[PDB]
Amino acid sequence: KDYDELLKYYELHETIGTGAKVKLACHILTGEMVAIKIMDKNTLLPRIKTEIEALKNLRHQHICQLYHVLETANKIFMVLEYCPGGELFDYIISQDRLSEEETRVVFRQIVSAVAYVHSQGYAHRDLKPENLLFDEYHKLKLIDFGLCASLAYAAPELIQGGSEADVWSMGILLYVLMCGFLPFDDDNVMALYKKIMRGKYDVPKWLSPSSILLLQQMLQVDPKKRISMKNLLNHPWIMQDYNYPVEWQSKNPFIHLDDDCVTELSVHHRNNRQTMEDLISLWQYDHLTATYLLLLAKKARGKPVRLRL
Ligand SMILES: NCCCNC(=O)c1n[nH]c2c1CCc1n[nH]c(Nc3cccc(F)c3)c1-2
Repeated sequence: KDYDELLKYYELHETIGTGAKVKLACHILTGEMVAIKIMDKNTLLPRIKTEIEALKNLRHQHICQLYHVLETANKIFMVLEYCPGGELFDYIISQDRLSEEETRVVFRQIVSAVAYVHSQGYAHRDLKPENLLFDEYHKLKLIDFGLCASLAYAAPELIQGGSEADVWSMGILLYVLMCGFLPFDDDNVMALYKKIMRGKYDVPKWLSPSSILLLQQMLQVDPKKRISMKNLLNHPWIMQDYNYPVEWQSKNPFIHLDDDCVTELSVHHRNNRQTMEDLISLWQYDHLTATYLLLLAKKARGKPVRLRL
């Protein structure tokens, strides 16, 4: 009976992830695939409120989109953009490591998401390959804003008790993509803590001089000597082969609304377009937010803006 409300809107499928859990599901009104993050309230908690509040406020081409927050006596449900491509983590593992060229393709997407997160006044604080998914177009989507304002990924000053720390974590990520293993690792947490504080890591033979130089700028122990996010957007390495800076500004507006989506919702709601717009622009992350955003996603995927009434 904890699933009663949910089953009004979505048809559930197989659980894909466990231990929060994650279920694949279909949104009935649009027919769009989603992923539903299911969390127990008793067996847990403000970590969830943190995240939900973050995702309500963040909207971006490289952030896994929150469509819908449902809450029951026992459960909390988060209906999220469906990323069939799987984790960045598993993809590195299959390839062993990424080429510099492929690392750059991926890394630009990470910078874009993180630069935007910082622009909105947040720090992610838990950046790692497990927190990055590929959508059906092999585009990166950032997840899990629960620790936002993994020891392997933590900046020295964070460990010692905000946006500088993210730059450091992006550095570790950069290293992992190109190397296939951590720059700092150890069985023992305090030994790891010490390696991180010292800041010395193996520099593998296959890294280009330009890779090594970027790594060295991002992985500065002193946060004040560390490349800033602004300077990362147009770093020589980042610009290689692209010749334009990372486009970090969000498409996916809060203010501009899609006319076709407004129209189809208007006919469902049997109201006029101005009423429908005011209603959408409250962004309450109820079924309306879900349906609007899912109609928009239907449209981007080149499908007709159509509800199933
Ligand atoms: N720090 C640990 C993070 C916990 N993991 C997730 O929340 C999570 N893992 N995987 C997902 C999510 C939420 C959004 C999300 N959308 N699509 C997928 N996963 C997915 C994975 C494989 C096939 C597929 F169709 C979907 C997810």
